[PDB]
Amino acid sequence: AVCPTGLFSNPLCCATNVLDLIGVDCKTPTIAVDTGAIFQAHCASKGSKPLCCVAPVADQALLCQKAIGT
Ligand SMILES: [Mn+2]
Repeated sequence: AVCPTGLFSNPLCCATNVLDLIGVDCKTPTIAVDTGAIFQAHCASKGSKPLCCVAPVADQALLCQKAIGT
């Protein structure tokens, strides 16, 4: 379990999670991301939070939800 299906379907590594609703400074993973633990570790290696966002590309600010169990 990486991201849910539907709206919040794209794993990104974002510098900040604002309001539990917005990812700021969002990077694409540079690896395939197979599990929650890999997602978490990969984003932490980039100083970032694993968020599940509405689009799959790098961006300034996106609507996102935290990855599960974070
Ligand atoms: Mn920025």
